Amino acid sequence: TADLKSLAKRIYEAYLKNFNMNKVKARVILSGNPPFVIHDMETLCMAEKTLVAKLVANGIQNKEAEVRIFHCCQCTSVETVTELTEFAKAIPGFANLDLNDQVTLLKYGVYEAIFAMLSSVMNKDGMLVAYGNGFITREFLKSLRKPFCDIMEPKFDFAMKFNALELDDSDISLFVAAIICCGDRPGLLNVGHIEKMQEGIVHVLRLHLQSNHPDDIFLFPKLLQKMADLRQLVTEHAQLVQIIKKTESDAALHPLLQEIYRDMY
Amino acid sequence: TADLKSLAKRIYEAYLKNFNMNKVKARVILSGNPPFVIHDMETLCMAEKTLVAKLVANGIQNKEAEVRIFHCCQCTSVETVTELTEFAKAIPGFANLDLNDQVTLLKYGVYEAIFAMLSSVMNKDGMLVAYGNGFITREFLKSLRKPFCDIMEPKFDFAMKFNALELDDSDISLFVAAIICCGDRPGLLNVGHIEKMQEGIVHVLRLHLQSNHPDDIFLFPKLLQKMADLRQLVTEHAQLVQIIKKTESDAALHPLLQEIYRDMY
Ligand SMILES: CC[C@@H](Cc1ccc(OC)c(C(=O)NCc2ccc(Oc3ccc(F)cc3)c(F)c2)c1)C(=O)O
Ligand SMILES: CC[C@@H](Cc1ccc(OC)c(C(=O)NCc2ccc(Oc3ccc(F)cc3)c(F)c2)c1)C(=O)O
Repeated sequence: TADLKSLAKRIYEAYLKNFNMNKVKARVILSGNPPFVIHDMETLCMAEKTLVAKLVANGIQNKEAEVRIFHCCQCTSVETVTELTEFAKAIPGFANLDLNDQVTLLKYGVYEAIFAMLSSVMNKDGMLVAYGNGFITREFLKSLRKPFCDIMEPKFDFAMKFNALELDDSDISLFVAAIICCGDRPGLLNVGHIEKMQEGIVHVLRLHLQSNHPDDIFLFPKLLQKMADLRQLVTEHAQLVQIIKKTESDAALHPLLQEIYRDMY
Repeated sequence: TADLKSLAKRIYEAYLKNFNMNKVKARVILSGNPPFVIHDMETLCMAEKTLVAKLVANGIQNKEAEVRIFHCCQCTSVETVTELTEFAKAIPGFANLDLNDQVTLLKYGVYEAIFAMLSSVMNKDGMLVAYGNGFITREFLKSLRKPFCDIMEPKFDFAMKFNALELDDSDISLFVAAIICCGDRPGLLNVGHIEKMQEGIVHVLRLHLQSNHPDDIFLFPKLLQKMADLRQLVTEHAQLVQIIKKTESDAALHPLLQEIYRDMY
């Protein structure tokens, strides 16, 4: 249908406009300001001086390397939450929802969306960082002392299977919209209206996948399962973040992320 | 032993990573995107339009319902063969085997592994389908016209007895590894090395069952018998598939499955 084809394009266009990184751009960079490779402590410190020089300009008062990385990961998340919040406006009916419901949907959806979209900048060897200007290796992230190493690898595990689906940005934009419009989030005021909004996006996603991936007759239920997988990934992530908060006094939580996690799971 | 305890954990972790469905996840779903129930032709057609819409988008050129189900079963098998192939890498010595021997082990092992793992998504009333998003009833599958109904019920019969053993994913991962590392498959090049690889996994499986199931002193020989039962189940399955291929011109065999069955039994 023309209105459904146009809805899929409106959401794709809103995705290309609001996210600084997309999968086409990421794949160009990942093929080879070429990305500076962070693969050990020496190169982490070099990258810091060029790409986040403010963070390491304190001398002996700088934080432990694992804590600096954790801070930079949170800063990345904060930026993606801002992009996700503006993206959400192109989802039909989202801006027509109660202001409090918009908050609840974004609260439970953003980290599912973050980990889905992280896959676009990940390969089996590492991931893009710092607006495409660095590449940090998966082995280096695994090498961080506990518990900071444990933040990283489950996200690569998710991403490698997600990337094997060979989605493109036109698919992922609709998937991220579908994540944001979940009617079963806790605390929603107008569940009925959200379910109808969800049904419309999921309807467009199913038709789009049929059209864009005729080779994979199971792709739509595969992506439904990935949404469930992402919910569990986020629950587990929040638990690990809580461990870091209680046992690592130097790893301050950004206040915006603090409020996202507050009363989440 | 720490190296044997770690081997059992390495195989369990490889199982949790490589299979989209596991028994914990399946049991959560089976307790009640909740699964759409396929219990008759009306609901089969509804599920098709939502979960495999490409297959029924041909109008009067669609296949008979039994043939569409057969195709969707083959597609499920093809996906599980892919997961099984990547799982096999965590079995110690498997990646060190001759490339041709890896092929032979997977050739004779995958359907034994498929039917063992199908049990995790089966109960006495039906089974999960389509990445956890559908539940098709055992009575509906029995209702299919011959010979397609005869594909289904022997697998439920096997599964109900297998499930009564109350294995968990830590057991099943080792059992599936033991299935893949059978040294008596036809055509093997380095039988001696495979037998030693088998002995190591079977050794770990025996110790694991002692530790995880202290209430069942016969559990290890019970599972040895289930491996033999699965071999016979596969021989019988291949015979029925051959009948369908010869007598049902609309039931095309997927080429990957065609090669698995080629010169099997
Ligand atoms: C705190 C956890 C998050 C969720 C989370 C979980 C996993 C992740 O990746 C697997 C990521 C993430 O953003 N990875 C990209 C990234 C990696 C390292 C970085 O560190 C540097 C440091 C110096 C440099 F010069 C360049 C990069 C960085 F800045 C971004 C985020 C949250 O709870 O919000
Ligand atoms: C061809 C035989 C196989 C071996 C075999 C034998 C027995 C089985 O189950 C007892 C299964 C199997 O996979 N059962 C799950 C399943 C069931 C129905 C499905 O049909 C639909 C249709 C429409 C839907 F919307 C959802 C599901 C489906 F997709 C998957 C497989 C092969 O020789 O490879």
